[PDB]
Amino acid sequence: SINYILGLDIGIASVGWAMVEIDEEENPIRLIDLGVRVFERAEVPKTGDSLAMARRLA
RNA sequence: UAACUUUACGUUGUAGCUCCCUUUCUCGAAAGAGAACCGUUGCUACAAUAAGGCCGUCUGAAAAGAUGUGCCGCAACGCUCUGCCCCUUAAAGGCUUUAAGGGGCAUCGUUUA
Repeated sequence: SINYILGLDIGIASVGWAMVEIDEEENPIRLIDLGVRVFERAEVPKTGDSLAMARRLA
């Protein structure tokens, strides 16, 4: 029900998101909601092996 | 990057031989020689190699036998199914239940046999 642009910042272990409500003419007027979502990055951390590798070996 | 077929080790447990050696026997004026339990060095063999769970075929009413280039098990992603949790709404007795609907996660699904 709100006219807003969603900005995403993506990295190997993080996604930051922001919502900015914009004008009728597409100009930003209000900062609505922002958050950060962090996860574990999809590799064996020290060596860069794949997470699946240990399972395939076994 | 996801997917293979095998080899060869290593680890542990058990068997034979073996290197040491702690105590306890027996001998012997010492030194030791042989022994018993255990420890454990080395060589060889077998079993297991995630912890756990299954199938196919043949003879049998079945029990079970026989049998095999037998199968899965540490991941990723997803919500079709199933489970837990969260929410919205409707109905009936802020409490409880039900239904529908929408999600998160998985002990659920797919890759996958």
